Amino acid sequence: HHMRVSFMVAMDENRVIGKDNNLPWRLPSELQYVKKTTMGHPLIMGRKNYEAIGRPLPGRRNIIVTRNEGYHVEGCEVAHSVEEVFELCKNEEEIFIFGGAQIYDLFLPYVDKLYITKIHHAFEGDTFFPEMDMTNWKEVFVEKGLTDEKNPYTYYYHVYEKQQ
Ligand SMILES: NC(=O)c1ccc[n+]([C@@H]2O[C@H](COP(=O)([O-])OP(=O)(O)OC[C@H]3O[C@@H](n4cnc5c(N)ncnc54)[C@H](OP(=O)(O)O)[C@@H]3O)[C@@H](O)[C@H]2O)c1
Ligand SMILES: CCc1nc(N)nc(N)c1C#CCc1cc(-c2ccncc2)ccc1OC
Repeated sequence: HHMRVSFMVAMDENRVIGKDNNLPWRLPSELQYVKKTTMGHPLIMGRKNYEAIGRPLPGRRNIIVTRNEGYHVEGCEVAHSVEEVFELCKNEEEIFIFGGAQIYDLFLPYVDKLYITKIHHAFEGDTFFPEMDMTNWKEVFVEKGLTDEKNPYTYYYHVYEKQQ
């Protein structure tokens, strides 16, 4: 495979990413960072994640991953395996694995770059971001997120790159 495989994820201090098929927090500023970074690049989404989003995201190829061979959504592409995704994206520069947990597990052996926002709070949750061995990964970007009236937690943007 030729395209760069980037994970895009926000998690808490215990790796929680979801509660009851939704996001446990509201951070409009973190969401804006996500738009800025992913704009014009394909988003790879697990079926559940996609249905929780509820609509195609503009200016990006939306690719939904499902085992269901009769699944169709207007304005979205459908893939049924890692390889089908790699076929659909064979000419792309960078794709974003956009969640949730099952889809992160799926593409974990292949990930080249990690865009991870870390939120400094312990949420109640049921869905978790998988453990990663960071040997041969270097942090290439870190920045404190905007904490204000509308964004009520402390969080940092991190970006890691796999080496070689
Ligand atoms: N905080 C964040 O950064 C973030 C990001 C994304 C999602 N989330 C949250 O995480 C939760 C969703 O994560 P999740 O793991 O429950 O769901 P998910 O990974 O988004 O979707 C699960 C679905 O993916 C499909 N799938 C899984 N493995 C597959 C495979 N090997 N081949 C083909 N299709 C496969 C299946 O679809 P079918 O049933 O249709 O066969 C499965 O039902 C939600 O709460 C969401 O809001 C958080
Ligand atoms: C915004 C947290 C988030 N942060 C990071 N760093 N990565 C992620 N993968 C997600 C996520 C997610 C899942 C998710 C995304 C959007 C969304 C809407 C419009 N443009 C972009 C995204 C809406 C609802 C939603 O859950 C119902």
